Amino acid sequence: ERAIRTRQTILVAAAEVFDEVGYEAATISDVLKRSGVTKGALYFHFTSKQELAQAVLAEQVASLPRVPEQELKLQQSLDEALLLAHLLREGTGDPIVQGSVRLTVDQGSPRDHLNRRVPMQAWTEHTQSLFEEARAKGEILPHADVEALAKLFVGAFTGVQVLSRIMTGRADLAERVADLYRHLMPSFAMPGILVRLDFSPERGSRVYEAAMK
Amino acid sequence: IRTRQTILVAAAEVFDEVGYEAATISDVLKRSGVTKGALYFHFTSKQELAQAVLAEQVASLPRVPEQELKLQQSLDEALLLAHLLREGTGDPIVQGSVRLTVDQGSPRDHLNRRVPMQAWTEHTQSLFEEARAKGEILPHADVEALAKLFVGAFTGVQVLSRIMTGRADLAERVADLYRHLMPSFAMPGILVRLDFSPERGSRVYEAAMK
Amino acid sequence: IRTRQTILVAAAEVFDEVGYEAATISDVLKRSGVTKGALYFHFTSKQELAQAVLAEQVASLPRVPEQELKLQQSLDEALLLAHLLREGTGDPIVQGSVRLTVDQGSPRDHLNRRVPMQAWTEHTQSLFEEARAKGEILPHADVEALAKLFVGAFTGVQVLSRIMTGRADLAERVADLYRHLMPSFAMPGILVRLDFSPERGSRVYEAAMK
Amino acid sequence: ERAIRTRQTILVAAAEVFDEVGYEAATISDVLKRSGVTKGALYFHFTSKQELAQAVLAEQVASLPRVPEQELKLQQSLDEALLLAHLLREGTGDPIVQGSVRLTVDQGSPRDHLNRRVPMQAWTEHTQSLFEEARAKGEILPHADVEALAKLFVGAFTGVQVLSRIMTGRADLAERVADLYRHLMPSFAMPGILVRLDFSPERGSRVYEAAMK
Amino acid sequence: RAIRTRQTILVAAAEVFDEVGYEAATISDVLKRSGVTKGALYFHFTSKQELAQAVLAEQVASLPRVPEQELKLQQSLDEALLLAHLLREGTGDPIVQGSVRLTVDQGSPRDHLNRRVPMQAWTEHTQSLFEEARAKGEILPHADVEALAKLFVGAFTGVQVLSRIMTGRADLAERVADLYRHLMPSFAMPGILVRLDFSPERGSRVYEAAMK
Amino acid sequence: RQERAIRTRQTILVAAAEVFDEVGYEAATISDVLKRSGVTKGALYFHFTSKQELAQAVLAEQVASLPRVPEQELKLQQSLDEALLLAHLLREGTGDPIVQGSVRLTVDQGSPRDHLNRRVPMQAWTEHTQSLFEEARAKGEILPHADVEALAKLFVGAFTGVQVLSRIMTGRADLAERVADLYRHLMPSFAMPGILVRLDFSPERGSRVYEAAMK
Amino acid sequence: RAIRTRQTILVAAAEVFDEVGYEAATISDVLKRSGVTKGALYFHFTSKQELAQAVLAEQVASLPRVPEQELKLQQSLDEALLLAHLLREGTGDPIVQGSVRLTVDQGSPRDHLNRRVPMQAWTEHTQSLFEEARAKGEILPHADVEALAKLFVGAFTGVQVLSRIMTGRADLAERVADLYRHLMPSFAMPGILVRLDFSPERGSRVYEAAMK
Amino acid sequence: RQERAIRTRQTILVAAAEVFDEVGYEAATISDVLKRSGVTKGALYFHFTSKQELAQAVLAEQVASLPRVPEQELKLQQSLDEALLLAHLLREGTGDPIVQGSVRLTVDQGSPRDHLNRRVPMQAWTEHTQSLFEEARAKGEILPHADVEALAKLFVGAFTGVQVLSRIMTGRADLAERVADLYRHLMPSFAMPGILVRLDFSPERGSRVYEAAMK
DNA sequence: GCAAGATACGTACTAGTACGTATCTTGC
DNA sequence: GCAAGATACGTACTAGTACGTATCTTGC
Repeated sequence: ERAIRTRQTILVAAAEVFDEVGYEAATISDVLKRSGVTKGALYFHFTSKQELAQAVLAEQVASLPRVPEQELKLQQSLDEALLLAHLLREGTGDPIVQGSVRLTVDQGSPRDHLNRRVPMQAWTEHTQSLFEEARAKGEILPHADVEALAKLFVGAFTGVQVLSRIMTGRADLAERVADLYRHLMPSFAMPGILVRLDFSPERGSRVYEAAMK
Repeated sequence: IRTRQTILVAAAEVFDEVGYEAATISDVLKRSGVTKGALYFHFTSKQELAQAVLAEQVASLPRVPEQELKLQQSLDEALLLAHLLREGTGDPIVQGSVRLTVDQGSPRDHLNRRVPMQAWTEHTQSLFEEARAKGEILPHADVEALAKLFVGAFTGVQVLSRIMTGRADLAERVADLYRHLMPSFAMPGILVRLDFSPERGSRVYEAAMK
Repeated sequence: IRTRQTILVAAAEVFDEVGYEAATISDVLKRSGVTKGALYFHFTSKQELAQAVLAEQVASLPRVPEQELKLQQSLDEALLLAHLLREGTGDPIVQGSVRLTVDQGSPRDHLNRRVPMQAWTEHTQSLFEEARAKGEILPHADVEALAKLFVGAFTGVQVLSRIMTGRADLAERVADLYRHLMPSFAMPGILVRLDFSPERGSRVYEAAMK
Repeated sequence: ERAIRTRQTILVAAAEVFDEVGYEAATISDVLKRSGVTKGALYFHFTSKQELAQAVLAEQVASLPRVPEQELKLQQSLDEALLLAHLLREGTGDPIVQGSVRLTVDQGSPRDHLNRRVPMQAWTEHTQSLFEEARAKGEILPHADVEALAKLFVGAFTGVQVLSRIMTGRADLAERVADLYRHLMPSFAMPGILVRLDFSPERGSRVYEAAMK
Repeated sequence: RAIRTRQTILVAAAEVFDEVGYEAATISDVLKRSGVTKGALYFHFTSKQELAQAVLAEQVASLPRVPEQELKLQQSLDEALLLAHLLREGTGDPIVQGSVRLTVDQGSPRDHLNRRVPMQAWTEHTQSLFEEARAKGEILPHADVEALAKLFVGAFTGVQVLSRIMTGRADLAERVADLYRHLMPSFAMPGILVRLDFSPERGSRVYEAAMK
Repeated sequence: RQERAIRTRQTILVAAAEVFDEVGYEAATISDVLKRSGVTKGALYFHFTSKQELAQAVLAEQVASLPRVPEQELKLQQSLDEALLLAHLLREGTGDPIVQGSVRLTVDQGSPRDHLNRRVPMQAWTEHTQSLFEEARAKGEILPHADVEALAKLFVGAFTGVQVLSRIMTGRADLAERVADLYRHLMPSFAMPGILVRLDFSPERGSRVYEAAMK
Repeated sequence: RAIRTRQTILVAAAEVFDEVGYEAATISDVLKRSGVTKGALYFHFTSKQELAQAVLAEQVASLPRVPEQELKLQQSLDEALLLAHLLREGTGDPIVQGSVRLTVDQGSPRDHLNRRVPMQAWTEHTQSLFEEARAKGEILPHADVEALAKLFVGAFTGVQVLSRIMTGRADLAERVADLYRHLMPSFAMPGILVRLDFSPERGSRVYEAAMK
Repeated sequence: RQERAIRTRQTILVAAAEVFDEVGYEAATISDVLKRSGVTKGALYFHFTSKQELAQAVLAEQVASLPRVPEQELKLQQSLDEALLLAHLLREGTGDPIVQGSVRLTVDQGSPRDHLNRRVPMQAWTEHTQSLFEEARAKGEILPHADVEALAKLFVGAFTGVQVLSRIMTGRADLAERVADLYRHLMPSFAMPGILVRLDFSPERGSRVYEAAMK
């Protein structure tokens, strides 16, 4: 068990380094200094900065805390989005998801062998799973393209987050994520599921409080 | 005036290829073919260059054919921009300018990524108010938050497009984004009038090249 | 590809200002802002530069809006070209290219002034045959001699315009030249259809800038 | 009288130099060597290369031999044009008119103080005089712009000549000058004066023969 | 684990060499690019020379092949046409691009790289294929497989050089297909020649199958 | 002052070539070229302004002042002779140092630092090879609609590689054999009937053409 | 005849100086430009210095004036606004442009040009005008014509310098009119101030009349 | 390694300025700057890459590190003090060698050879002068719709000339008198009532401001 | 407190230029 | 045959670079 704890001490250190200076500018020593583990300690778990970065990308979907199982399936999606918004904002929520976001958004190069496809594909299928469930519980309009909507939400979320970083340091992210869902859902969500959805910041906070405890 | 454009174009292409922090003046010099001396007249630092390319995407990006249906103009703008980003030598400025704005970097690099975004946002809002007054969108829609939503929404659709299929699907992805965002604020029987078609998309590309 | 255009433009402006024989590579370097090295990739001699700018006035000069009345197209071409020559930064290539062709120099400078003229002549002839087949000019008109007459006629009208009122009157002088040459070969009731007006002249200027 | 002959020996030498290398490239020594006169011989008549060039421009209208006084005034214009065409072609006709043409067509610079306006203004008024006479002898249509036609002919002649130099070394100039007049005259010349005009090369040669003798 | 870190370094080395060439490259460049530790590097490779020699020793060894073919000459043709795609784009295989630069660049005898070793292996690999095709009855009776193998290896490398110089490798596929189209009439059995597929559209299909 | 200008210019060119061939473009210095040429600094800088200019000028001398082959009966033999002659010229410890330097300058890569035009010697090579094939087409020794342009790109292309591989394997020792191989295998795909057996691929001939063209 | 050849040389000298400045200029440049003989040149001027000094000694002397005015301050204003046009275009007067460069450029005391001489004359010329306007009752009682003349000469030269640097003399006319608009309220009699015409359209009309 | 970098950089800048002021841009050499600065070649080239870069950097130091005037009661007096202070600074056998070099570099012309940006020091001069006038407008010491921008171009413009003429006539000896003249005559055209008599145009003050700002 | 690195300064070259002298060309 | 000039070569610098060592910074 002393191996699985020290690997996470490495991964968080790498992600922390990657968040602040990007994949390019970061060195293996940067990650080594932050983690405060030995050269050989590192070498057991990760062979290279690439292998490090790929792993922090790989644990982006599994990293996000899952909310208590909601009765309305679209509300789960709404709550998850506003949780992720609160997680990125205050920071102290999660350290991996920040650097893993920056690793995915950063353009980089084909010469660096990062696979930004993995955290983005797996994120889309997860969003598709919820929308596929919500359809089985009859929450979405009869002829909606569940696949195109997953891609759209996964896209739009990334960019609403990008803008919110630039303009306000993510201070308004809650309001903007809420805005995205408040405007996107009238197109595919059943009317009446629309009146039943809880957009308020007061509710979304009471999910951030509950996820920690 | 002549060399500054040649420099800025070359700067954008280098910034697109390696990103701000990896890039050097040296690389921009070599890619521009201007003399050492010709560059320093205009730009002393790499920081000065990047800032200049960012403030350039305002007036470098080609304007759209004016229309009475202001939402179709807004739809054209984003579809044109979807093709500009796809190209390579369609516009070298926008591609580098995007990568400069989207990429995070550091506060240590003093680049103001806010002002291209400030411009992008103010422009889409100005067009939506010109759609509001002409009775195209619901009477009391939050125009400021909508434009902020459109800028943000596009940015991510673009990023997601870039990673997944080297920007190739961006035309369709922006079409979906506009189709799905519109019913939340468009007035009745306006969505049906709007032209989302790919063969119109490549047709507005011709009228912009001046 | 990028620098070659920047070089050629700068070469044309220097050639316009001082003429071929007075000009040096040194002057073109300084006016272009490209490195010594960047120029030699493309051009070893001053002769090589001039020849390149001459062969450029073929494809650099912007094309005219296609019309069913082929003589109106021919009239537009020469009126557009009358405004291109008047400017300064409208097109720097044509102005230098003209001065290079018109000026006499020497046989010692190996410049082939024939091939821009060969191009200019063949182009106006090709348009006149497209007017002949569409029944716009008298059935058996000497098309080869007419185009040669039009190229020659323009060249002098231009020179005379340049000397007398710094090219300012060229629009009117080319209008007169077309008005007076037309009845000798135009079919009945075609001269009356043709639009010579100055406010059309400035209007075709917009559609050419691409 | 030994002064007026030696001044023309200078002027022809200058014009000859100016024809072959233009105003710019030519030196005062170039003119001095060709003329074979002394430094002081030159200085009496001309102070500078500019003063030289201006003088050769100034004697362009007076230089052209005037044809025997024709009955048809437009035929005089036609014959004069085809004479000038023959004069430039064979060369041996006149040495001044070649260099004086090149001095006028060459763009030069505002920094050189040549006045290319003089040979061109005086050439236009002369063409206007003929067209003004032809009107008094009723050879031109009732509402023709005599001033615009002088400018047009003076222009078009310069450029028909320019093209003919580039393409054929002026070999076809006769045919091209003829062509210009054959196409320009239907617009302003009276019909019937048009049938009375002699365009043939055989006639125009018999003016070149006669002008020498 | 150790083959993992070796590969990471080799790929980075191959990139730097393809970028700046042997002389201009530093070991310092290769370190920053691999993203391994100083210690990790100096265990597998001591000097710049050893790095270069290793990438060279992997040219044939790490070249992605094809689906096994009925015609071993079409196997040969598809491999070559694949290499033309594998050399052009920003994504190919860095090992190939790297060693191709290392082999073709002259340098000097002052540097101690063995350029003959990748060349020998690539010639032998080509020969082996032509030998395999002789027993399967594809090539004609009195053919010199050695001399033909040397021809192909040589011809390809220069077809590839001209292409880089003139079109930045753009026309490489058309140049290679051209090469194989004129050379094979000399040694292929007629009946193989008409059953051969040089087509550009087939070249895309072998490239799409190479996403594996 | 023409004659002596040509003489010193050639000393510089031969010296530059030798330097380029032994260290390449980037490693070479003007310093190196001065030492070997024997010329003064101002003498060289009168003729060539930069290392690039020097290097370009040797690539120019690959085209011009390349030993002329005799006017042959068959245009293809004239092409075969030209290829095997160059093979001899790249081989020997002198032959031409200019052809050796040029090939190295053409085949090496160099950084995006340099502005050396490698397209130019290759274009002239291809245009000359095309011209020989087009003359062979009118004589009817090649197929009447064979792609004369695509073949020239093929020959220039392949030869360049045949040479490079030969340099690596045998220091260009076996070059002429390899070039003969190249031609023996490529010609049948576009040569007319009868024409192929008439050609003389022998090292017995390739050397007679060599010593004749040396004079 | 001799004043003819002197002028020809001086104008050419003034051009070269305006183009390359004093130090860069050669006498060789001035010869080729004047188009006179070596002998003709060396009779009037021996050295580059003597050439430069002569153009400088002609700054006021060869400056085209105006039609005589009712208001001597509007005479002053029109002259200054004329100079702004006479300095901008490719055609002005080369003597002005030349000497203005010669005066404003620093050089060194190592060269022996007297920059004070054109400056003295231009200051005296300005003073004389203001003195002429005092007796005609245009300027106010307790005004220092000397100090004002020095101000104007100084102010103009720098207004002219800034204009060259920022707009390549494009805005010089607007800058000079601006200068005269703010300075004159200090010394002009009110009643002259409202009768004064700074207008750009009038500036064109004085320039059109200067075609003589 | 910041502190010592600033120290050597300033030695180079002061030395460059001195050189530029005495021979101008074109005549000056890197050689000259090395000799006077005392610095090694590699030391200078670490900080400045070309003569242009040097010359630009001294024009940059005209703006920054120009002696600050005290926060005055009247914004126009603060402008009057700034002008007369610079007049003292251009005058004295030291004062600042940087302001002297900068002025010469700005006012000279140079060939189309050089790529020195003279617009930049002038723009900063004009923008600072405009800022002072705009603050004077809010305080209501100037006319409420006076063209604050056109005045800044006027002051920078005229001062530059007042100085140039002063250099020629009296080696800048009478500069402060001339500058006082300039201000006494220009201010009434845009100053509010009362404001003008409150201003202190005296050389009695201009020197008190000088020694205070020197410390 | 110190290992990594960033930064600052130093040395030894090579590249580039300005201007000087020599030597051929050429048009009478 | 030779004066003007164009051209070729020479000398003495200054500019620019590559790579070396020293010295500070900084994040644990």
